[PDB]
Amino acid sequence: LSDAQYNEANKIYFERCAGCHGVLRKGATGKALTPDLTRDLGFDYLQSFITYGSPAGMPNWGTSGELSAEQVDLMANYLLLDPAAPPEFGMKEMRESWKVHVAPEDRPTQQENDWDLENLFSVTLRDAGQIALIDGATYEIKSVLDTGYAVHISRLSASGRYLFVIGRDGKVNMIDLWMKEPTTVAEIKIGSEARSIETSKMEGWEDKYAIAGAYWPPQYVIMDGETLEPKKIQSTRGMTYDEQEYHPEPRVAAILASHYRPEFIVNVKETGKILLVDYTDLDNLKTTEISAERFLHDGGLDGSHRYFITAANARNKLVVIDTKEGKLVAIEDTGGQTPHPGRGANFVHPTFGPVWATSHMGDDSVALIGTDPEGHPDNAWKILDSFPALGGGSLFIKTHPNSQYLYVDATLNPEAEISGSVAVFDIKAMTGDGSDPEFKTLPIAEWAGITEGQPRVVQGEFNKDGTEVWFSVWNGKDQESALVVVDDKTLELKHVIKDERLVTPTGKFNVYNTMTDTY
Amino acid sequence: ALSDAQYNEANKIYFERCAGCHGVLRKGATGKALTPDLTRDLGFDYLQSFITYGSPAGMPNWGTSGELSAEQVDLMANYLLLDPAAPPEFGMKEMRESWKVHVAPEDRPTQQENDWDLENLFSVTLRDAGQIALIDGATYEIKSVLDTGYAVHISRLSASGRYLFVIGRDGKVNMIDLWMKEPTTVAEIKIGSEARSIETSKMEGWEDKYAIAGAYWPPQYVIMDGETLEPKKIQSTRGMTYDEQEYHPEPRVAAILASHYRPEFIVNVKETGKILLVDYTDLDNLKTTEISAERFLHDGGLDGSHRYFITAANARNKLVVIDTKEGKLVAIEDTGGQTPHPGRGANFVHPTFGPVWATSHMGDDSVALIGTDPEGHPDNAWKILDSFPALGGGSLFIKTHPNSQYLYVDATLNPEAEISGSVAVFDIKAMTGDGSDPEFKTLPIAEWAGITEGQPRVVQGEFNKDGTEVWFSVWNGKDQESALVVVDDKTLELKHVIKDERLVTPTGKFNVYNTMTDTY
Ligand code: DHE
Ligand code: DHE
Ligand code: HEC
Ligand code: HEC
Ligand SMILES: [C-]#N
Ligand SMILES: [C-]#N
Repeated sequence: LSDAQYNEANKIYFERCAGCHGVLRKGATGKALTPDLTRDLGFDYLQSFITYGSPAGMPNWGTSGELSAEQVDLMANYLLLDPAAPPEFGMKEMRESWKVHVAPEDRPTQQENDWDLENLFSVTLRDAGQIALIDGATYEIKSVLDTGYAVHISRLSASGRYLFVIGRDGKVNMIDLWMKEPTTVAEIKIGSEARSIETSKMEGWEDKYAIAGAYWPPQYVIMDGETLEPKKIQSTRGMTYDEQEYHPEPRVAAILASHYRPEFIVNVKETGKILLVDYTDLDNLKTTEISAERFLHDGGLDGSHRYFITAANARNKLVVIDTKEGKLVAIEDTGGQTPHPGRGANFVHPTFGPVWATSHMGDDSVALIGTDPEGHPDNAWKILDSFPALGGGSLFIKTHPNSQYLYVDATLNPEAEISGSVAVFDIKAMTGDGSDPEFKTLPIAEWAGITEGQPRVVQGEFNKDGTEVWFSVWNGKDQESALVVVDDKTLELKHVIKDERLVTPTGKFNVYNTMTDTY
Repeated sequence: ALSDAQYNEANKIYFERCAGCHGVLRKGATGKALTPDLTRDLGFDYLQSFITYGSPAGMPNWGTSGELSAEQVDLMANYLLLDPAAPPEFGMKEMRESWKVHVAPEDRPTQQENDWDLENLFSVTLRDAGQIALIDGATYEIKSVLDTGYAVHISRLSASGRYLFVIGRDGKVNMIDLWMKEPTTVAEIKIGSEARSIETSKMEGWEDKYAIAGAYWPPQYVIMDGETLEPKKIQSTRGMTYDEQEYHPEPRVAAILASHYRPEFIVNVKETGKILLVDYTDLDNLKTTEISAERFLHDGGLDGSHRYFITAANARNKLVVIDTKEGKLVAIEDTGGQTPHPGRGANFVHPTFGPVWATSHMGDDSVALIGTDPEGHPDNAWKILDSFPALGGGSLFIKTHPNSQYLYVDATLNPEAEISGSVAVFDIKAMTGDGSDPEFKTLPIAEWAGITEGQPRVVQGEFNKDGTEVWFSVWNGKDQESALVVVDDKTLELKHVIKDERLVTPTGKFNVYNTMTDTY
C-alpha cells in the first residue's frame, strides 16, 4: 500500500475492526489477524472473508456495502503487513465522534409512551449490533434499536429515563425512554476497545453523569449525563500495586457507582487498582487510588450497597472495598478457579447472615462471602461456604430479595446437557454443616424447544417484582435463539420468547433492577 | 559494531551517569546534545578525549577521575556514535537496588552531637563540584563540604531541621543527618534518570515522616520514608493535558512543596498543567486531588499565611493560585511580564494593598505583585496589583524576609555584566500603589566580591535565621573565582565576602531554618 493507502487502512482498522480483533491484531471476539497466520491464509482468503463474513459473527463488510469494493482489498493487504502502533483517542477524537441527535430542550418533559419502563428488559443482540427493548409482563419486543457492531452491555441512569449501551469498539449510545418512539438521542466513541459504562447513582446526582471505560486506550471518560459530552478523560497508565513497576496498558474492567458518595468505582485490571473517582468537581478532581489485586474484572455492591466486592479472576481472589471509608478492607481466595460473578448475588443465609455469592469459570464451585461487618463480624469477608452446582464454565449467579432461590448458569461447560441448564439452590434450606446444598436442575434449553445449532444458556435476570427470572438461550447468528422466563415461586416454565429479530441474545438488563443495583 | 553485552553496559552507564545532564534522548540539558548527527562529525577520538578529561564548563573528567575505566570511556565514545537508545523505566526494583542506608536510624544520635548552630547553617550548592557546602551563618566558616553527586541542584530540610535532603539532576537523593558529630550521608537512593525536586512532609504531626522526589524522567514522583529513604509509593505523572485533554507521554514534575493545612504534598506537573495535592496519610488507599491549572508549571511558593500555593506557568506568563485548605484552584492571572520565575517568591505586607506575593521575570525587567489576602483585602486578592521594573531581564530570584523592609531582585542571565553582577533593592515601606514605579538601589555584589575575571553571575538571595543578613551567590566558572556575598539588611552594606578554593560554582543557598519553616 502507498503511504496514504495504509493510512486509510489503518484508520478503518482502529475504528471498525479493533473492537473484535484487538488493537494489536491478537484477536478478542474475532480471530488473531497477525502476520504469522495472515501470510499463510493469503490475500485471497482475507479478501473473501472481509467481503462475505461468517455466521460466527464476522460482518459481511463487502456485501453489506459497509466497505466499498476497494476497502476490502486495502483491508486485505493491510492485514498482511506488520501490526501498526495503536493510536491514542483523546478529546479531539471524542468530540468529532460525539453527535447529539435530539437536544435535551427538544426531548419530552414526561414519558410519552404507555410502556412500563421500570419492568422493561434491555437485551444485547450480540452479532446483530442492536439491543431489544422487551416488555417484562407481556413478553413482547417493544423495540429493536441499532447501537453498533459488538454491542456488549446496557446500563440505566438512576431515574430510569436514560438507557446507555456500549459495544466492544467504544461506541456509546444514549437512548431516551420517554420518547413516543425511544431512540438514540446522543452517541459518542470513547476509545478503540471498551466494555464498561455506568451512571451516577449517588442520591442527588440522578442523571448527572455517565462514565465509560476503555481497554484501549487505557482510560475512562466522564460524560455529561444528558448529552454524552465528554468532560474529563483520565489515563489509567500507571504502576502495578504489588511490584510498583510501570504498566503501559492497564485496561479498565467493570465500573460501578457508589451509593455512599458521589463517586464512580473503577476497576483497573493490569495494575491491580480500584479507583474511587469523585464527580462533584471535575476540574479539582479527587480520587482514591486503591491498591488491590491484579486481574480485576467484574464485581458488585453488597446487599447494603456499601461494600464493593470484585473478582481478581486469574488470582482466584475476591477484593472488598469500603466505599464509605474509601479503602481496601479484604482480599480472599474463593478456593475455586477463576471467579466470575457478574455483579454477584446477595442474600441472607439462614445461619451465616448477609452473604454475597459468586460462581466460577474454571470449576463447579459456588463461594459465599460474609458481608455484614457490623452484625456478623466473625463472618465478615470470610469465605463461609463453597459447594458445587451444575459444573465448570459458569458465568452468572443470580437472586432477588423477593425469592428464596439462587440461580447459577453453566454457559461455557463442554457438555450441552449442562450448558443448556441452570442450577437452583433453596436459600432457606441452607444450613452450613458440610453437606452440599442440593440444587434443582432446570432444563432451560429443553424448555426453549430448540434442537439446532449449539444453544448455550446465560445470565439470569429478574423482573421488577422479583417473581420471574429470565435466561438467554444463546445460539449462533443464523440459528434460533430465545429467552426462557422461569416462574420464581414454582420454578416452572413461565414463557418462552422467540422472534426472528432475537439474534444472539446475551446480556439482559431489567430497567428497575439495573437503576437501583438490586441483585 | 558493538556487542549486545557491551551495548547493555554502555546503556546502563548512559542512563545512570550521563542522562542527568545530557538528557534521556541525548538532546542536552546543561550538557550538550549527543545525538548522532553531532557526534559522528566530532568522531571517536574527540569523544574519547572529552569523556576522559572532561571540561571546566561542567563536564566531569570520567577517565581521569577513575569513575569510568579506559575500557568504559571507549565504550561510551562508541555508544555516542550510535542512534539513541529508548529511555528506560525506573520502578521499585531499580530504586531499591540503588537504595542504601549507611547509618540505620537505631544507630544514629538521639540528640545533636555537634556544637553547630544548625538552624542558621546554609546548605550551598557547588554546582560543578557535585557537592554541597555547609556554612556557618554567623561566623561565615565553611563547616563542611559533602559529596552528593554530579548535577546536584538543591537542598531541602525536614520539618524538624535535623535531616538535610539534596537532589541532583540525575535523580540522586542524599539524606544527611545534621545531628551527627560529623554530618554526612546516612542514606541515599536514585529515583529516576532526570529529576529536579524534593520536599519534606511539613504538616504538623508529620515532622520527618516523609520525603518526596519528582522526576523529569521517567515522569513520576516517589514518596519515601523520611528517615531511611525507603521508596514507599511511586506514582506516574503520564496523563492528559488539562486544556486540550490529549495524552501526554512525558509530563515532567517541576516544583514540589508541602502543605501546612493537610498532610499533603503539592506537586507541579509541567506539560499537562496539573497541580497534584497528594495525601500521604495512607499510601495504599491513596487520595489525591488533580487540579487542572495552566501548562508549563515550574516553580512557586506559599503566601505569608501558608494557606495558598502561588506558582508560575512560566511560558504562558501566568500565576496559578491554589487553596491548600479546600484543595481547589482559586485563581489564574497573567503577570503582564514575560516568563515569571519566582522560585518560592517573596511575601510582604504592601503599605496600601495589604499582603502580597511578588515574582520577578526571566523575559523582562518587570516585578509583579499579587494580593494574597481574600479575608482582609477582598478586592485585591489574586489580582496583579502592581508591575514595575528592576535592573533588567534575565531575573531569576526575588527575596525578602519578615524582619526586613527590602525586596531584593537579582538579574542573573542579563547579557550586560554590570546588571548580571548586581542586585536591585526596593524599600517596601516606601511603596504606594499609585502607579508610579518604585525606586531601587543597585548593589554591586560581584564588584563587592572583587571578582571580575570570567563571567560572574549573581544569583538568589537567601536570609539567615534572624533575617538580618541576605546572602547572594557570585556564580563563576569552575576554573574562575567565585564567592558568596553577605549583605547587611539594615544598612544595605557589604557585611562579608566568602571565598575558598572549595567554593566552586556556588548557586542555590538554603538557610536551614528558613527552608524548614518556609519563611519567604
Ligand atoms: C469489563 C466487562 C464487563 C463489566 C461491564 C460493566 O461493569 O458495565 C462485562 C460484563 C458483562 C455482562 C454484565 C452482567 C451483569 O449482570 O452485570 C454480561 C452479561 C457479559 C456477557 C459476556 N461477556 Fe462481558 N466480556 C468482557 C468484559 C466485560 N464484560 C471481556 O473482556 C470478555 C471476557 C471478552 C470479550 O472479548 O469481550 C467478555 C465476554 C463476554 C461474553 O462472551 C458474554 C458472556 C456475552 C457477550 O455478549 O459477548 N459481560
Ligand atoms: C523543578 C526545579 C526546581 C524546583 C525544586 C523544588 O521545588 O524542590 C528548581 C529550583 C531551583 C532553586 C530553588 C530556590 C528556592 O529558593 O526555592 C534554585 C536556587 C535553582 C537554581 C538553578 N536552577 Fe533550578 N532548574 C531546573 C529545575 C528546577 N529548579 C531546570 O529544568 C533548569 C531550568 C535546568 C536544568 O536542566 O536543571 C534549572 C536551572 C537552574 C539554574 O541554572 C540554577 C540558576 C543554578 C544551578 O544550580 O544550576 N533551581
Ligand atoms: C465483531 C463484530 C467483528 C468485527 C467488527 C470485525 N470482525 Fe473480523 N471476525 C470476527 C469474528 C468473530 C471472526 C471469526 C470468523 C469465524 O467464522 O470463525 C472474524 C474473522 C475475520 C477474518 C478471518 C480470519 C481467519 O483466520 O479465518 C478476517 C480476515 C477478518 N475477520 C477481518 C476483519 C476486518 C478487516 C474487519 C474490519 C473491517 C473486521 N474483521 C471486523 C469478528 C469481527
Ligand atoms: C553534568 C554534571 C554532566 C554529566 C554527569 C556528564 N556530562 Fe558530558 N558534558 C557536560 C557539559 C556541561 C558539557 C559541555 C562542555 C563544554 O565545555 O561546553 C559536556 C560535554 C560532553 C561531551 C562533548 C560534546 C561536545 O559537543 O563537545 C561529551 C562527548 C560528553 N559530555 C559525554 C558525556 C558522557 C559519555 C557522560 C556519562 C559518563 C557525561 N558526558 C556526563 C555535562 C555533563
Ligand atoms: C463478561 N465478562
Ligand atoms: C531553576 N529554576
